[PDB]
Amino acid sequence: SGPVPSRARVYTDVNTHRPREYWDYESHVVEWGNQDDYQLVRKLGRGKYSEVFEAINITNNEKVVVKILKPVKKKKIKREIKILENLRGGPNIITLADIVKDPVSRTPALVFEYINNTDFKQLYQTLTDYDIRFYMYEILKALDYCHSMGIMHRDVKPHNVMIDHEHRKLRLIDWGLAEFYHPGQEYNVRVASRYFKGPELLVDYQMYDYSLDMWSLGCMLASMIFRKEPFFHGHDNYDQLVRIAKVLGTEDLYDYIDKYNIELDPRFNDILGRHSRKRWERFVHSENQHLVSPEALDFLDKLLRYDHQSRLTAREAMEHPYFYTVVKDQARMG
Ligand SMILES: O=C1C=C2C[C@]3(O)COc4c(ccc(O)c4O)C3=C2C=C1O
Repeated sequence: SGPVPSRARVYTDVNTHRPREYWDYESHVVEWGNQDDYQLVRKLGRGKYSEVFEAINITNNEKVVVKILKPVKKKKIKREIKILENLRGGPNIITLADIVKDPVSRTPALVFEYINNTDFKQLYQTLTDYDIRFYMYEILKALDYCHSMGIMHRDVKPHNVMIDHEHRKLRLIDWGLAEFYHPGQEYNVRVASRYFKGPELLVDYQMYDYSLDMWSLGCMLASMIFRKEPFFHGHDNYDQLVRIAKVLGTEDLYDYIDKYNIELDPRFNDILGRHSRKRWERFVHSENQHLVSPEALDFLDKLLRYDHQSRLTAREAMEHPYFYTVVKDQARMG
């Protein structure tokens, strides 16, 4: 008599009907390319799981980005490699070009296509209402594609979405947390960045699905249209859900815990307390006004739902009136 089980309401059995070895990444064997083809040019960022460089393929003077892994389980590395290969060539998915063994750390190093990114903390520089619809739609293209391939990204955030604004070119990146969906499976809830974790993770409900990425996406949407990143800013995981409740209200949240019989921490209820649902209008002011419309508001609201099963799918999201114009001028005769 623990929690109520859940299944994705779309793309449920996509993996069930793939041959093994589509999803059996443990089985996967890496074919290594040549390390000496690539020359590290400058460091871009350091993380706990990798170090990231801009590099040059000396064989053709093409720019690339190399992600050198820190020492890590074969399994976690094959998982990321398998997912990048399964998704390769999909819309707005970052293209893995090659896999080499770094000759200094003897660690696998992944080589991706190069994208001239503008950093998101500066991007909002003349970033209009239409830019947000367009890039949001581009992200949805990717999410629909990877979900339909039985894959959850589980780390959607501004930083994992690269944009070359000049060319209106976007890629979804960093698939090191991504996982294959199997109906009934109980996943690890230590995924995603704090600001973008869905209620299901915050309340330790492990049998989640693709739906998680849609919450993280609403978070991104909210921060962009309201000019406040991150939108939900808690000091820890507990407070994170307290931040969501203050906006979405505690009524809807306890309805969610009832429905799935989730059972909350002793006085998790303490810090949650009691909160009115807010009108999305209370986050509108004169410097975000122009990014905001009833369509943006309605769309947003159908993303940030406590109940994962009741959130829009990426496909459904694409069909929203918010994107009508974006769809119109992506219809090209060629
Ligand atoms: O496939 C990719 C591709 C990139 C390119 C790139 O976006 C460049 O710059 C980065 C970064 C990751 C962390 C970081 O701190 C940073 O600066 C990158 C990636 C991660 C991936 O999985």
